[PDB]
Parts: sequence; C-alpha cells; structure tokens
Amino acid sequence: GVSLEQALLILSVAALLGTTVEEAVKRALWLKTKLGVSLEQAAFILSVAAYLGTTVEEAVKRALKLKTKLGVSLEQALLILFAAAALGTTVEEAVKRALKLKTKLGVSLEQALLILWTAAELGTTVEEAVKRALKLKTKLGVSLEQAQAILVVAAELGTTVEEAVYRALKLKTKLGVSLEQALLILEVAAKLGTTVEEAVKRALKLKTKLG
Repeated sequence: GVSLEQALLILSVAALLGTTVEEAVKRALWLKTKLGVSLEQAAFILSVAAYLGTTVEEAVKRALKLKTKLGVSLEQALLILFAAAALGTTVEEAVKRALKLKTKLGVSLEQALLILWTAAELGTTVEEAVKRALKLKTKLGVSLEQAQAILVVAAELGTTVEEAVYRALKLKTKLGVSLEQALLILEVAAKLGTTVEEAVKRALKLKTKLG
C-alpha cells in the first residue's frame, strides 16, 4: 500500500538531500523500520534533520526528548523542531512565538508553527505571509493550510500564485488528483529540475519498485 504521495515525498527528500532516489529510499526505509513510523514520517524526519543541520540520529534524539518533555506526539515535536530550525531559534522561543500567533489569529499551535515555518521559507514576516495566505483562502475557497502550500509552491516554481494555481487546477482536471496532490507534483518537478510529466513518471516507477 505505497501511495503516489509517498513516492512523491521520497523524490522531494532526494532533492533536498542532494542524493539519488535509490539512496533516499534506502535511507527512509531504514529509518521507518528502525523507529516503526510511517514512510511519510520517516521522510519528514530526514527533512527536519536537513533543516536542523544535524545528523538524523541527532534529530531523532531531539524529537524523542522533546516529546517526553512537552507530552506531545512525535509529529508535533518534529514540527516544533522544524519551526525552530527555520526560525533559527530555540524550541522554547519557537513555541513562545507560536502561542502568541495562535492567540492572535485564533488558530491551533500546529497551524501557528506551520505559519512560522512558511514565512521563513518565503523570506517574509509572518504578518505578510498570513495576509497573503488569507487573501488566497477567501479568493479561492481553500484552507489556510492549502493557501500556505500554494505560496510555497509558487516560490519553488519561480511564479506568481495565479500561475501556480492555474497549473494545479489543470492537473486536477486532467489527472483527477486533489489540489494538494497537484501542488505536490508541481513542487517535486521544480525541486527535481524536471517537467511535471517526468516527475509523475518517476513517482510511478518508484511506487511500483516498492510494490
């Protein structure tokens, strides 16, 4: 039950790490096996360690200690570490900022941590990122989460958000994928230095390899 999403996430992590898909597969599967987590979560851990600038062992150690410290899930600890690595701050500072933003926007801590990460990814203030994202939310009728993903995809593509949404909706129409999946395909192709068709072709080959 290896999904196209899972294959696309692997391709993305191969690009982030600057290694082959074969190497990223192996590295992700070793870590999934070692920790008994999902493939998606193993890919997320590889991404967090890249962002932290630590080894994977070290990132896992930090995440497990932070789970116990705050009583949160592994996923939440990883998101806190990620938001802190993107901010260049301590986890305590990251969570402090998330809590202030949580109260301001009336969103969850997890949503606030994602916003902080996204603003850092865009090189903008949070206020700017939230303004842009909320414009999209209202204009397109997408979630705040979806709007943030659109901002990030557009940046990877080197285009406006209008361009990114135009392409994503074409992929939805043509291939019957969700907007989320269309955005992921777009992002992966940009990260790999390929066309959308070639990214999807690769993903399918990889999905099968792991069948």
